[PDB]
Order: sequence, then C-alpha cells, then structure tokens
Amino acid sequence: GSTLSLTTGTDTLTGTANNDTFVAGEVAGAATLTVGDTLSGGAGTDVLNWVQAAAVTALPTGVTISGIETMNVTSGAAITLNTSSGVTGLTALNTNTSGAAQTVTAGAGQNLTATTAAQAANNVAVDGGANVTVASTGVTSGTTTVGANSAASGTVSVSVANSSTTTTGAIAVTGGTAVTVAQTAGNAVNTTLTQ
Amino acid sequence: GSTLSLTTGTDTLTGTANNDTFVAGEVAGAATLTVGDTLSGGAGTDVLNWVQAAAVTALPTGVTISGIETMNVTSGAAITLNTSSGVTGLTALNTNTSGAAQTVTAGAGQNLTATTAAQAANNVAVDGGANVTVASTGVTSGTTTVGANSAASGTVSVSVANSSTTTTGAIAVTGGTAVTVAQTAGNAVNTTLTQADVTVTGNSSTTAVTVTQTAAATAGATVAGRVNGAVTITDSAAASATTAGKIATVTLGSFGAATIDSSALTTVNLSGTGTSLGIGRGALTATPTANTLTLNVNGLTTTGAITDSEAAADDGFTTINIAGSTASSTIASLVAADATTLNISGDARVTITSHTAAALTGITVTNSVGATLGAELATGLVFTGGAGA
Ligand SMILES: [Ca+2]
Ligand SMILES: [Ca+2]
Ligand SMILES: [Ca+2]
Ligand SMILES: [Ca+2]
Ligand SMILES: [Ca+2]
Ligand SMILES: [Ca+2]
Ligand SMILES: [Ca+2]
Ligand SMILES: [Ca+2]
Ligand SMILES: [Ca+2]
Repeated sequence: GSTLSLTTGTDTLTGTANNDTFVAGEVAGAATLTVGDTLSGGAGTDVLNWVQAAAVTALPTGVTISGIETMNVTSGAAITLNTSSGVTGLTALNTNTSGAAQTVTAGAGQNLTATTAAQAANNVAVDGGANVTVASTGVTSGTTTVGANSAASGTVSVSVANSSTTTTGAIAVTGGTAVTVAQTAGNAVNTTLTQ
Repeated sequence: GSTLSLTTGTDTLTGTANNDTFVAGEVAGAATLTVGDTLSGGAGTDVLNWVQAAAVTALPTGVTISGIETMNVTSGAAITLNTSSGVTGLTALNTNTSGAAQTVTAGAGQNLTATTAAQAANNVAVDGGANVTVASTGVTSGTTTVGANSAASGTVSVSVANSSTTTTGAIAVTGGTAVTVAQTAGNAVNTTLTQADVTVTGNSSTTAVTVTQTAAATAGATVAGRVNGAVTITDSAAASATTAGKIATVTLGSFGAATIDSSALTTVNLSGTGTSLGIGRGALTATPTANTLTLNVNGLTTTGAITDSEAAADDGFTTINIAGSTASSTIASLVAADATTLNISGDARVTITSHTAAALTGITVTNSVGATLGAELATGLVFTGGAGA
C-alpha cells in the first residue's frame, strides 16, 4: 500500500484501498492530529500511528477516522481518549504510555490494548471495547481498573508487574465474557513486596 | 543499497534488504531523530548515522530502530545513551565526542566503540556491550571507567592519550574475557606529566590483563618527563577460600607501584620502566600444587622490588623462571621467600641487583647473553652458568 503523513494543518487523506498506513507524528514537536483532520482508509490493511510528546487529551474537534482498522496511540505523557464516536470501522485500539496515567474508553467492536511501562503511582482506567487487554509493568501504587463505567463485549485480560517493595495498588474488573487478572512480583532478593 | 534521510518530522523508513544507510542529521540545527520515528533495515549491510550539534540525551519517545546492524552517534556536546532496548538487531555501536563527556551502555551482543577527542576534564564511562573499545585523546583530568555497572561479554580495549602536564585521572575496568589498557604521554620537552592510576578487576571470564604506559624519564632540556601510574590488578576469586580464579597472564609495559592478586596466575610479562611489583595469590585455603612463576622480561628496569607477597605468610612460588628477551633487563630487587629453583633463560641479559630468597637450593642460567646477580650467593647455594657472560 501507500504511506500518508498528517501535517500541523487540516488534512483530508484518503487511502489506496490497500495496505496503507497513516502517520500522525510530530512536526517541530507540534502535534499533527489537529482540528478538522479527516482520514479515510479503503481496503483492510489500514493502520493509524498517532505519536506525540504531548499528553493525549481527547480526539480533536471535527476529527473523523473512518475505514481504518488499527489505531496506535503513543504519548510522552498521559492518554485520555474516548473512541466510541468519530471513529468507525476500527477493530483494534492500542494505547501506550511510559510513566503516566491512562484513561481510555473504546467503542464495542474495538479490541482495546493498554500497554503501560513504569506505571509507578499513575492510574490505569479502561472501559468499553470488545476484547480488552491491560499490560502494565513497573507498577507500584497505581490502580488498575476495568469496566468501572462500561464493560467489555468480549474478554478482559489484565496483567500487572511490580519490582517495588511498595505494594501493588488495587485491581478491579467489572463485566466481560471471561476475565483474567495476572499479577507478578519481581522484587529484590532481600525485600518483601506484598501484592 | 539505498540511502534514506530522516526529517524534523515523524519518519517511517524501510530498507531494501541490502547495503542501505540511514541519515539522521540536522535541518536548521534541529535534530532529525525525533518522536515516533520508526526505522527498519532488511538484509545485513545496515547503517544508521546520527549526527547532531546538540548533546545526545536518550532515544526519543516512540522511536524504534530495528534490523539495523551499525549505529554511529556523533555529537557537538555530551553523549548519554543506553541501547539495551528500543534497538534490536544491533551488532555495532560507535559513539563520538569531541570535548565533552560520554555515558554509554550497550546491550550484550553489541560491540561498543567510544572515541573521544580533547577529553580534558570530561569523564568517559561505558558499560555492557560485547567487545568494548575506548579510544580517548587529549585527556587531562578525565576519568575513564568501564563496566562499573555491567561488564563486557567480550574484550575490553581502552586506550588513552594525554599532552597536558596535569595528570591523567583514573582508569578503571571491571570484567571482560581479556582487558588491555594502553596509556600514552605526549607532553612537551621540558615538562613532567605524571600518568594515570589504573585498576582492573576481572570477572570470572578474565583470563588476561595488559597495562601499557609511556616509559618514565626525568624532565630535561630536551627530555619529556614522565612518572608512571600505580596499577592494581585483582581477580574475582581473590578473597575467596574456595573459588578457582581466572587471571592467568598479566602483561605490563612500564608501571609505578603495581599489584597483582590472582590464584590462577602463572605468567607475568614485564617491559619498560617499573617501580615495584607485588604478587599475591588468592586467599585459597587449599595447599597449591602448581607453583611456577614464569616471568618474561624484555627491556625492563626497576626502581625497586618484585615481591612474592604470598610467600611470606602463605604459599608462594617454589620455582621462578625468568626469560630475558630481545633487550637487557635490570631488576633492582627480587624478593621470593618460598623460592627453591631459579632459572634464568632466553635471549638477552637479565641482571638482578639484589635477591632475597633464603630458601633457594639452586640457580640455573641457560640464557645466551648471560645473567648477572649483584647479591652475594648463600654459602649453601649451588649456581650453574650456561654459554654467555
Ligand atoms: Ca486502504
Ligand atoms: Ca493535521
Ligand atoms: Ca480499511
Ligand atoms: Ca524524524
Ligand atoms: Ca537493508
Ligand atoms: Ca539489516
Ligand atoms: Ca592472599
Ligand atoms: Ca592460602
Ligand atoms: Ca611461606
């Protein structure tokens, strides 16, 4: 397929009906998913990569994603987004933090995956979606919390890793066809972590 | 292959599966390795050249380099990077400063090379990697320090040059299959530079250590003055009662107050201008069976004593062999209190100005040019010459 780049402006981008990928990176450290951006996919090998130093805050005004199957969202700070509207045709949403919070809500029909490195005292909270997956490492105080506002259509699969001696903060799930929460503890040889 | 240029944006670059090269320069003095950049190589002739006026700091958010074998990093200021993650497939990391610090950590499987010009008071520190190489010039105050946090899989090879009169700052290595630290001194004709104190501490892979320096000299009208740095070599199992010990050979090329401590030590290679060597063996409680020090000399001259520190209160070497080679050597004092046989062999004169080896039962020169012993032999002690004076 072809590879299409968003700008700091208003973009009107239309895919090839093929293996095409949409890049919503930075320009001078300025975000490229911006007001009025409208994206359109075609055939079913479509990816949107949204990467920003700045915290993801919501979908910006007038933005519509359509016909794009996979959405990857990566931030140098927190993510807060809802994708139950504006977005249509999306089978897979993947959101990625390293060292800040996450607060994500997906539309049913969309498989959410919230990967978080060095979670520390930050809190992950996710809602809705079809199959959800939480993958959290370096955890500490941080709560993990799923379906508190809206359950998943399919399966929940949390997993949480902690290296700290300070104890692993809550995990709560509500709803889903089947639930798995998999904790680990990786603390040092003369310490006690309570899970 | 094909040649691909990074921009001040988010780049998605994919190689030919061939000899392709990736350029990560500057645009308006703005970096081109930036947030979200993803690079992909293919086949095994892949190079990434990252060049920046600004200090290298860390890999930027969302960056993933993959399928790229060689990474070259050059900065107008300091480098700090860790490459044990984010980068995958990387066989070679080369980092380049001129006049600022370096603080680099490579993943095992990656050959690190940290070249630094005009090091001055800046400190190089490197860790991990497979084979590491440090190449530092214009040195002064700067410490050089390897494997303080993580040892190399393969060989360490430091080398350090100084032109200053201010003295060469520490050098420390920890770990590696074999270690070499090569100092030089290039100071002016009426000055004295005193060289760097070296410490090597083996991990349990360290078979050999080499520590070369520039020869000492007295500051003259047309003689560049040099004093030598202390060297301290230590094996892992130096303090252990039971663990083997791995450092077998040590090579010196000039030295100040030198120490070795290894229960696996058999050979010492000496060379140039020395102050003192103190040989200790590991504090193993077991009574040692192989007790042969081979001591190959070549152009060696000593202020003071080669001592067997272990012999005094513990189990030293029973037989010492000295093989003089290609140039005259002079050992001011040889102190070996558990020594029994002494065989001087080889190719060029060995002179021992004074030995202190009370338990000697025989001395046997087999050397071509000859051997000279300035100390009066024990009335009980047999001596046998060979050809040569
Ligand atoms: Ca398409
Ligand atoms: Ca835009
Ligand atoms: Ca599509
Ligand atoms: Ca870029
Ligand atoms: Ca290639
Ligand atoms: Ca490659
Ligand atoms: Ca000892
Ligand atoms: Ca002993
Ligand atoms: Ca003794």
